Amino acid sequence: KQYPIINFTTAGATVQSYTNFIRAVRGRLTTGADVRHEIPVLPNRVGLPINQRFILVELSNHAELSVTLALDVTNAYVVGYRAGNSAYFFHPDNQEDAEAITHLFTDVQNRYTFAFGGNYDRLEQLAGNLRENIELGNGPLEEAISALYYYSTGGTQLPTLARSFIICIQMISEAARFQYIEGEMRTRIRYNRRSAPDPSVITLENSWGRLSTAIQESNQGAFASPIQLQRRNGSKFSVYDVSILIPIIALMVYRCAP
Ligand SMILES: O=C(O)c1cc2c(s1)-c1ccc(F)cc1CC2
Repeated sequence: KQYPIINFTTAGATVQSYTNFIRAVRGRLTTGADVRHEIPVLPNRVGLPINQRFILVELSNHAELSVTLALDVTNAYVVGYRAGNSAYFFHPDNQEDAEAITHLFTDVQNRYTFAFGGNYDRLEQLAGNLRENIELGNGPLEEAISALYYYSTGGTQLPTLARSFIICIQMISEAARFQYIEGEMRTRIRYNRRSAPDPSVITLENSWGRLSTAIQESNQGAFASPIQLQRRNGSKFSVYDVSILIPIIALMVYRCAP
């Protein structure tokens, strides 16, 4: 009667508690995943029954405010959230996705669909800040949780809401998709620091869809054409094969193989 729920709190969070959380998120994302090959592939969108389509991530903080993000199991992305008696959804791209989200938070009194999508380019415009200048860490996540909650009371303006989504999406969705990004967050929690993501993180995020294609279309693990990534100092290199990415990318959006 309800989708799977994973709980996390910034209150007293540790390296261990955040590692447990991301491991549980990946576990729920991959109940229907294809795990026969080198890297897990998320369930195919087409033909996926609506009762397997979403998972819920319930966040709380030191103020004991709580919000619940809905994640699409087909791409691990945040499609909307619930705060109190209100639910808020990004603009869906097509009618089928708009129908699927009517199955979320079906008890709330107030449902709203934003005019805008939840992709980074749009959220950065709304926030007035690029990912490069938005700090990540337990502190930022705590503030993001309160901002998301108080959106429902009128206490949060849209630019701060957008910045809060950018923080949640990176620390949950992208940490679930990439062991590399989970490790970046782990280091921030470990040393109690808040800091913006370096170019290696931003380029991996921008590349997740392209990597998913390059990998699932590989022949004997070899890419058809290289894809370029960045080091933490911004220098660029190419990857040509699946194996080197096994430790880096934990989940892939389904893609067709010829
Ligand atoms: O800062 C550094 O020295 C490095 C940053 C990255 C490295 S190395 C890497 C190597 C091979 C891959 F398939 C993927 C990545 C992710 C980004």
